[PDB]
Amino acid sequence: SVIEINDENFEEEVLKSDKPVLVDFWAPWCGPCRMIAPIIEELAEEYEGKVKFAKVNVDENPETAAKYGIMSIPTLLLFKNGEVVDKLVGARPKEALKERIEKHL
Repeated sequence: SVIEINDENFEEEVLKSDKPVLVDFWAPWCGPCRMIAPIIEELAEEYEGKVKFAKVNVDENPETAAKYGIMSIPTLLLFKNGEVVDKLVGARPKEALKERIEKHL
């Protein structure tokens, strides 16, 4: 399943994760975020146990946004071993995200 994370637990849950983490930076007012949400849901089921999926609401988490220069949403950062290993700005199809995830497995 998808997890909601925030300024407080980001380090432990994302940077210290023992598997790849896809982090979806979103906000309630962003239409396209709502468009990719069911996609993020589909992927989390397909990759249960292999990849971790997280959401950060940028309206409540300025520090985490700033720390990665998030200025537009949606933005999807893929992390592995504490490092950002891919970055997608803008809504994208399931297949576009699957491809980037697959590259890092």
